[PDB]
Amino acid sequence: HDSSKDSITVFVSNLPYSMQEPDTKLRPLFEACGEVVQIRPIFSNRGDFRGYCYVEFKEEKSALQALEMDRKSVEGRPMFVSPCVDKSKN
Repeated sequence: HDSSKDSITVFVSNLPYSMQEPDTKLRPLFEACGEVVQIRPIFSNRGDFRGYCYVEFKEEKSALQALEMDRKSVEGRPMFVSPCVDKSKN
């Protein structure tokens, strides 16, 4: 595992499939909170999309505000956002 990317990675789930390109649809949301280096959408699916994607930020600070985006209502459906690494001590 890459610890270097752990502090700048946030996996998202529970997203609608109606969106053709998750890389550009999420951009206005994630970019608006912090710069994104690149998005790696799931394309290995042999049938239907998995509805999940990963986003990497050039700075750790972006990850921090990204947490606040969790539970945000999008298209009438809440978006599940969770940090790569859990924080045992606050």
